[PDB]
Amino acid sequence: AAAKPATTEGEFPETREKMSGIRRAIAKAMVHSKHTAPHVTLMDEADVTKLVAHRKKFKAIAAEKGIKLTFLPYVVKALVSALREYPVLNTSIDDETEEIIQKHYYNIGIAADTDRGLLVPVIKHADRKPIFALAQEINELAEKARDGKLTPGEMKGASCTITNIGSAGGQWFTPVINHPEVAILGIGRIAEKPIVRDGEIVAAPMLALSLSFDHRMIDGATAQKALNHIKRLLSDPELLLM
Amino acid sequence: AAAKPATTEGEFPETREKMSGIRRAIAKAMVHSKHTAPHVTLMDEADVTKLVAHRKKFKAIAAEKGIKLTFLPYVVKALVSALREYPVLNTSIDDETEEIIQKHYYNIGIAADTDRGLLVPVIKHADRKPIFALAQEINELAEKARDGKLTPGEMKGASCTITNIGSAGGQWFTPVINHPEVAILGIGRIAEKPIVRDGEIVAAPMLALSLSFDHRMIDGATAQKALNHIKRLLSDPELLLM
Amino acid sequence: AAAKPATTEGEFPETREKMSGIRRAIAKAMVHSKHTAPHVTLMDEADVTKLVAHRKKFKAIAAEKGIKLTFLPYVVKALVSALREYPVLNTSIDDETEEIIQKHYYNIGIAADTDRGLLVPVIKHADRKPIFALAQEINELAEKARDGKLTPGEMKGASCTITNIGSAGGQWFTPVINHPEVAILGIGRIAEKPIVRDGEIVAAPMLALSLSFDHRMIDGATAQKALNHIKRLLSDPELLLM
Amino acid sequence: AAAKPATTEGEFPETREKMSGIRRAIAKAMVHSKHTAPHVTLMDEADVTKLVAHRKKFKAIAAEKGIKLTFLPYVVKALVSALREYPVLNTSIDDETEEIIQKHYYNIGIAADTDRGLLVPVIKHADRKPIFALAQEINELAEKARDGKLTPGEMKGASCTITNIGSAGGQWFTPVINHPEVAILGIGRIAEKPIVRDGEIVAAPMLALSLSFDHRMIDGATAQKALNHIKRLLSDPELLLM
Repeated sequence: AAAKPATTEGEFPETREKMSGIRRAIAKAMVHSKHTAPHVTLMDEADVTKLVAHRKKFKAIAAEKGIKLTFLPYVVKALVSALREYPVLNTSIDDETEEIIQKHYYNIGIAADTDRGLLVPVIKHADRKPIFALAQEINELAEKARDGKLTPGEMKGASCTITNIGSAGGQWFTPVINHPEVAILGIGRIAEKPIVRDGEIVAAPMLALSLSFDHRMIDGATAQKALNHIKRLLSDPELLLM
Repeated sequence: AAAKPATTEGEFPETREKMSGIRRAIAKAMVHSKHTAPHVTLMDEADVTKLVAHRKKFKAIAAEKGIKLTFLPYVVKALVSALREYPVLNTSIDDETEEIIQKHYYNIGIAADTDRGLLVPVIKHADRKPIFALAQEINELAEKARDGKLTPGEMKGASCTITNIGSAGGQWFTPVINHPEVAILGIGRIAEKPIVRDGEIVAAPMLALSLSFDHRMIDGATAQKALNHIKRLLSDPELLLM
Repeated sequence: AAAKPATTEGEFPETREKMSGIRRAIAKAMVHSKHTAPHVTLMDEADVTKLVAHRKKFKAIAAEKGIKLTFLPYVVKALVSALREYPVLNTSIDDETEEIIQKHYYNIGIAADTDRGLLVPVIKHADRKPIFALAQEINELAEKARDGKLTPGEMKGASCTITNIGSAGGQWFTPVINHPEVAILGIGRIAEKPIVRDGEIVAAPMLALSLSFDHRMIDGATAQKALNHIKRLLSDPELLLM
Repeated sequence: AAAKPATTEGEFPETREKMSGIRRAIAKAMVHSKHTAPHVTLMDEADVTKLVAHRKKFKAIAAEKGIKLTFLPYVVKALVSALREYPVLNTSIDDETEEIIQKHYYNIGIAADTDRGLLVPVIKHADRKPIFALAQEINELAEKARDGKLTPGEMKGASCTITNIGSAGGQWFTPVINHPEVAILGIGRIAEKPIVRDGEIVAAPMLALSLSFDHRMIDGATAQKALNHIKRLLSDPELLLM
């Protein structure tokens, strides 16, 4: 394929230059990922009226354990159980392009935007860990990321990832899969949105969930069901206990 | 990479053919652009209840200067100042793929769909021009585009672009960056949408803003912040004066 | 011409003496300026009921950027755009006294009364700068002035000047042009003044604006229009966006 | 005396040049006038509540004679009779600087801002002419001025002048005397201003009247009385009949 023709940018305005090492590694990674994978994003909104209420009530138990209860640890779980139900989400394309490596363990990573670039620390076996233990690790791996203390070993073997950026802003996005993975879970800003109760309209905060999928593996229907079930697992987190 | 296998379309129905010169140049350009750049679009809605009110009040001063106050000149500005604040949006990848050429001048272009194809006339130094002067130029470059009187010099050196198509229709889109640029600003139809005022729901026209970004440069967080700030600059255009 | 006859001031009372270096430079400058230029001042009051309301609302965004939103940065702009509209204000008399040098860039300076004298720091390209950036520079150049850290390079190439002294007092004044410039913008105290709304009288704060002009260039009508338009640009700062 | 030091204006911005013939003649005239005459302006406001009412009622008789009744012809008269009363206003300094040439005829001129410059057409014997005849001549000499059809003979022998610019704007100004004359009558915008009727405040349109005077002839008291009497002649134009 052909690229962008060189343009003498000094002809119109003034210029300056330079990048960094990590940004170049991310650049190349995102080049290979979008050149080797069929992309399409699914947009689904989950009713998070009860979850936000839960997160605010458990604020006392959080501080007692020295943790900050965010929306992140709850999401890591809602996916953790949904992944067990749909193994086609925790797989990868074999190099022979004719098979599917079904991972039995689920190590979910989360994007952490630092000064040097993007760092996705992986949480090993998030299925065997409660919100407090998960949040503790999310906060630890996030602080080590900003300080550049993250060992390369904590950046490997991730089944799926989550690009939580609800703290920043936006409504919908189209995240790109960090291969050899097959799916990424994007999440935007929360907003009290009007929802019909079969009779009248009622305000209810909704979470934006944009997930990308590799269609060489995950089709259209199977990818949507996953998100629809994530909606149900979020509205009633008690369905995770079940 | 492999392409589309030739299909004998004359076997099922009847057929006809032919294209034009400009459409072929646009085709090839959009081929290189999507083959050399990591794409993901960000969807953000800005409260434009006060802006629409402003645009309608200044209709008298517009006609006196022989100009039509559209939503275009206001957007060119809201981005113009937002670009100054976030220089990573007005840059480009060096051919050495290891640096960033930071443009100090901001020449924004806008897509103009003609009969022969797509033409993106560039407005030089839109940062040093008021709405009337900008609109005057937007209308001039647009009329010259439809008449094919646009010199090739006015189609060069653009920092960013805007694919305004709110006059046509739609809600959300996923525009593609006209490289070597790093970002494009898409805008859809306006619609009185329900927005909660912390107590009750209220009608308020919102502008659809879909922006594509090159992730080799612009990450997820930095791209969203840009759009969130564009939201704030649109809701209160007085923040541009500031 | 003849001067003041020497008077033995020691005959009536007691006396003391001495001046400073900067005051002598200002003295001589104001001697040449009033000996080579036709002077007449124009008094115009602008409705600043909405601007004062704006300046007070943006106090939160000001402190976040570490700036003090004064009436100065708003004035620098209202003139900045008015200057673009009327180029005869940003000119100067050629040494051949038969031409007019039309400056295309507008570098406005402001009088800063220090202990050693009068210092007029120039803000380069105030047309390409927002209120926050302008105020930041106004505060910086003002502090450097009082500390005597102002380099002589920042005291050159000014198109027009502003002698803001509203913080002190007074109603009207007759400032003198700092040549080779052609105009100076004086501003006095604000005061809630009675203004008829076609039916009844209503209180509304007004800004005193006294501008001097060189009549070898600027006539009576052209000078007034400038001030009348400055009135309109101040009452509705949204006309600057336009 | 010393002048303005040459400044290389090309060092900071870009430049352009050139003037015209008439503007140079006005420039030189205003140089000599302010270098040979002691200047001080007197600001006086006249109650024009009844005059404006008169001018609006006689609109029918005006159109019948093909004339536009402005505030100009009424002012030419109010001064015309006031000049007869105070001959020190219609004089001039003899070249011997020891006498006063008392003109017995009063030929008042009015400033007319054209494209080429300032033109002051003189109305001969305005004391022997009614408002209709005066207005007819004011309109005729004004149209000939804009068309450059004014013979140099109509620009000579003026006792006093009037720089009416109320149509443009402003509040107060400091006009400069067109020597060998001794006084000029400036007039600004009209505005319904609050005036106490010994009990309560009442709205009443006032005319701004700024007159410059040569103090080698006209002192402070004699100059003010003239303006105070002009106030009285304007409030009640029937005092001109008397």
